[PDB]
Amino acid sequence: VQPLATQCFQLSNMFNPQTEEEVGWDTEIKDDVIEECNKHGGVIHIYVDKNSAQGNVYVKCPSIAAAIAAVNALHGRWFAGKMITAAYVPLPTYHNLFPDSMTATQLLVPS
Repeated sequence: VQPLATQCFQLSNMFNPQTEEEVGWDTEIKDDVIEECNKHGGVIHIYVDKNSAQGNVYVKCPSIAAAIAAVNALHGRWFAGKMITAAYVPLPTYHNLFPDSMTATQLLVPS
């Protein structure tokens, strides 16, 4: 079936490294996704994989409810004719990839 929601997710189609042209684009994505999450349930870890051919961004939220809200805000937007899609990532998989996220529990809410 479709996998169950978790605290962690992967967005796809957020960018295309071959066509991005603005200096600082990957940080702009990071900061934008933080701002969007802070209109919903917040965020505790984020990584923009700027090398990814699939336009992947990785996010960990403080709860499953917060992740659902972020996923529902971001998926279904369209960039260059491709849809932003989300896949939930199992916690052990996410933590293997981003070990700094394992102990993070406070929200990224810019001062």
